[PDB]
Amino acid sequence: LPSGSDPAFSQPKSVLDAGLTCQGASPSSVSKPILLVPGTGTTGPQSFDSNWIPLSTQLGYTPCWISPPPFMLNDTQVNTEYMVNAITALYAGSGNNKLPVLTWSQGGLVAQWGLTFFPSIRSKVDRLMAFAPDYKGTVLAGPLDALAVSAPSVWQQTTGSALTTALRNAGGLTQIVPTTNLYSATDEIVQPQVSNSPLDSSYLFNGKNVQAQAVCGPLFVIDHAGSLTSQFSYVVGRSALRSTTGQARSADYGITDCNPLPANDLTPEQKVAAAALLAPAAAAIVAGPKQNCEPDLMPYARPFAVGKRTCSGIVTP
Ligand SMILES: *[C@@H]1O[C@H](CO)[C@@H](O[C@@H]2O[C@H](CO)[C@@H](O)[C@H](O)[C@H]2NC(C)=O)[C@H](O)[C@H]1NC(C)=O
Repeated sequence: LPSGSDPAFSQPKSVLDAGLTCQGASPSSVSKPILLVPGTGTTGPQSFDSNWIPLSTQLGYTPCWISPPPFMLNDTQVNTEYMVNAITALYAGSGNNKLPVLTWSQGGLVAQWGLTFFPSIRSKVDRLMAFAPDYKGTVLAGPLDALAVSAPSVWQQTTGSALTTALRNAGGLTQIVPTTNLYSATDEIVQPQVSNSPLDSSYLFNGKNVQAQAVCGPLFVIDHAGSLTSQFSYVVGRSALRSTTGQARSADYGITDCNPLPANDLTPEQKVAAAALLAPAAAAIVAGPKQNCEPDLMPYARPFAVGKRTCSGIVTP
């Protein structure tokens, strides 16, 4: 892992702070915060209003989130600036207490990029609860890239990308704080996820890696959104948030929690919104920025992806 100083942010802290909020509180004075990091094509409320905002509130936290603009489609490295700044602010605002981070899709890649390249935060994050995290990117983005219709972060979330290379070469595929990864083989957005093994995009070494089919059997189906929103996902998430080890515990869930429907506690309307979650995010993707090349790596990450190709050409030391 990188050690040393946090890199400077490319955005002003005023801009970063404007991307962060807490439900019914300022980040500078907040009790039991949990930072939520949203998925590609969404803001915090869009990823989470149907699920972990009311679920995490009902578990006794104050939900905070970031909404890097536009809709998590811009440079993943910039999205991570929002996250790192948030952890610094919320640690201070909760009395210098460590806080959990809970994520969906890109949000987990963001958290892990943060922990990897901004060391100051490793001591401020309690645990990471990642749903369908794409630490290795996804193979599904490749063809879009080839047509130059991919957003900046979609390029970066491509299997083989300069960004995913850099993460793994800096040690980022090993958990850095106690981490639980809940994911599914039957994910239509993030693949590969089928091995129940280190090959899977959601796997971190020494993490609590929970492929839902490994617990629920090979005919259990939750998709990319259901990975976040299901009753089985809630049980695992709850376990991870409550656990004195910082990871979910096999003792806390079993066969009888293998309900693929949205989390029981959610309102009828939240359940309808949860089941429809992928539709607005795909629409935001389609409407957002698009380019013909992967955004450059920021100087701090270039030594870790020598030889990959970005907008300015081939990455050098
Ligand atoms: C998405 O990212 C692009 C590229 O970084 C941003 O476009 C730049 O924005 C800065 C700061 O506002 C401008 O000074 C540059 O001239 C822009 N460069 C471009 C278009 O190549 C864009 O602002 C970002 N989008 C959002 C919504 O924040």
